[PDB]
Amino acid sequence: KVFGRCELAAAMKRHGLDNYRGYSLGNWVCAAKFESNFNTQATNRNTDGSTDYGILQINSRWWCNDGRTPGSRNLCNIPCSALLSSDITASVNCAKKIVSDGNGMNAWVAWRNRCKGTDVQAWIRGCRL
Ligand SMILES: [Cl-]
Ligand code: NA
Repeated sequence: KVFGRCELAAAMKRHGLDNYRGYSLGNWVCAAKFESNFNTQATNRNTDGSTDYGILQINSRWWCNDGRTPGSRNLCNIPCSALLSSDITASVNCAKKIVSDGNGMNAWVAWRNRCKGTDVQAWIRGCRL
């Protein structure tokens, strides 16, 4: 599923992301835009052999099991394919674990490089929330 900007904002808000660990909704929408272009089916392979999955590009090195990343952990306790669903519940629940691990949203490279320190409220402007 390819989300619309406001459709995703509303989905994330419903799932408890707004101001989660101090990160306003705009941060999450901005991260999703630049990680996956709002596409739940996005995958990208990393140099180390791990793969990033879904709307928030969650890494199989630490967070999910894809059966092909030797010596990796499965901290969210889910198959990586679950992160590709049109239902974002699994991705959000896992993101909550990631953002709580001490490094905040810096875990997401595109958030650090393209959202951090910008006017992120612009990403939810106009939306009915
Ligand atoms: Cl933080
Ligand atoms: Na893994």
